[PDB]
Amino acid sequence: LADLFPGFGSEWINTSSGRIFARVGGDGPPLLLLHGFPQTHVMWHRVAPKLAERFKVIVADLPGYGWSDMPESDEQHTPYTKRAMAKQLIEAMEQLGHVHFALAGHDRGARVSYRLALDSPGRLSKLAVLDILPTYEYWQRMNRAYALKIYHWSFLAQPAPLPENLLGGDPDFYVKAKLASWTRAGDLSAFDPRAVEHYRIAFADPMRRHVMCEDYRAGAYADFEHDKIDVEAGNKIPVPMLALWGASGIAQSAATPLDVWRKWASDVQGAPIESGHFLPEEAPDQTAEALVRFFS
Amino acid sequence: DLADLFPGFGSEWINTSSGRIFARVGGDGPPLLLLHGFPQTHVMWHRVAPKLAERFKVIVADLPGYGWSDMPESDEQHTPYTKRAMAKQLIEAMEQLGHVHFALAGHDRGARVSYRLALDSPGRLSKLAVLDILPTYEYWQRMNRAYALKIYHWSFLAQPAPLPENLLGGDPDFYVKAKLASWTRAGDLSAFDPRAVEHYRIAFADPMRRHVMCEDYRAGAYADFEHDKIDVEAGNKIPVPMLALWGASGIAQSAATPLDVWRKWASDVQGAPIESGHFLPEEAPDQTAEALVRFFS
Repeated sequence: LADLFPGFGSEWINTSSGRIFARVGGDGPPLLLLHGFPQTHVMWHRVAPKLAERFKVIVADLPGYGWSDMPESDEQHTPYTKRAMAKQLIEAMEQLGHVHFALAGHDRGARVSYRLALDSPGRLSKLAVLDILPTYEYWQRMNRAYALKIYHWSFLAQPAPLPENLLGGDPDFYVKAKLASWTRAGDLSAFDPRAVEHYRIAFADPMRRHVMCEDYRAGAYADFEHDKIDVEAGNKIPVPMLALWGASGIAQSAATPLDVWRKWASDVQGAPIESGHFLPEEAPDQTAEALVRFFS
Repeated sequence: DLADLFPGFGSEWINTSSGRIFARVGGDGPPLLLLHGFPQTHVMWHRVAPKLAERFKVIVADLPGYGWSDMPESDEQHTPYTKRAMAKQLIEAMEQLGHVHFALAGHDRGARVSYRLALDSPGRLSKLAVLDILPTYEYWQRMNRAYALKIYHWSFLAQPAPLPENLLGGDPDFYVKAKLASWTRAGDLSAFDPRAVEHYRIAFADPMRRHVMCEDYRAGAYADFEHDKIDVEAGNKIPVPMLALWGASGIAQSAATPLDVWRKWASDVQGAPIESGHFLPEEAPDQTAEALVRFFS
């Protein structure tokens, strides 16, 4: 597997829920970058060097993903709920002396990020979320058109071992299909082949695949419930937030993203990027510039 | 080896312009066509067809593309596997037997053929029974988080090929057994005859058969939904006397009852819950058979 972060260090961070793997480079204010599905920390490899000129950049594998440890799940999918993931990454950052930090997340990692900002807003200086709406909003918009577009939200949340057994026959096909289907071009041309290999190797482990399903199970159940409480209680993210989304991404397929986030966040600014779902790889310079400007 | 679960029924290959329909045929009297759904074949009627065959000429058909029926070549609109096209093909098949006016009971996908047949060609039916469904339009119109999780396969199997085909290939025996078990009241395979399960497992083992099923669900997401919408909008109702049966823990039921739904779609509908999961003729064969004989007699 290639090293896609030349000059970045590597850290194995112990937490109460297992080790978090991260690449660390740069200097300045701490900035935690979180990937999503079906990727690993290396999806940031085109944006992180730009960010490292101005920030101390911590590029972490989510709990259970990549090279982070995989806590054993349970019937409520607890360690893979975004609430638990957020708490574990807070501990990880505390291990490095970062009790107040900026955070950008993509996809699942963006869900960890906004839940972190709802649960523990005093930990964040600023927050950026890339190509998502809150989990609640997706489920509340789950009509025929959206159920067909993000079918995997309900497929991967089926009880174990149904998705796991199906994914196990040809894992390579499914991870490449998901990467391709969500890009603007609809193929793998936007990705560094070395990055794809990272994603494919991670997906080839059945325990990693199970964790991803647990993530999606949490996404259908506990994550939705946590979000529901906040939206119905009128709880808003108080941290200044940036919402970036791909013109051809997932978030815009169910609503106008800024309008949605303004219901969730008191101080949110937003921009589309001509891109599919994978903004830091499909539009690295555009994304990096938006992030550098926002966090500066 | 596959068990004969209809002792005393003949086996017919019925030619149509779209391919052969396989059927078991037994009994004498007025014709009654029985249609199965997914992931099954005609053998799902094996516990109720003998009781029906006491009073009717019972034709137990594999749906086009399913079981031993031929598989017409699909197209980008999944036309042969739209319920409109399946209904037309089954009408042709019954015509080959001289049945232009018949009774019809369908379960699952076969019930969707059945009510589309009733909307498109109600003059062909004396009476109609649908088992544990609501119209396709109603499922998609109800689509929310709860329904999306419960009938996830409606959107999973409708994904563009080869995605569901490739995934189903990952463990087909598990998938078909998982669908059978998860939709019963018991939650396991104990309601089924093991010889019937073998029929279902073998049919599901064929990748071409699995592709057909995906074509059926693709139709269900697209053309079938559009055909239903036209009837909702036009206010077209089924005018054939109709029975809607559903499982206490089947599919069609939420806290709103399938009968209230079907009365929007049908002018003359009676209905009854059966203590059963989705697979009424196998989980609850005596109760299902009684309801059907009473209605059709």
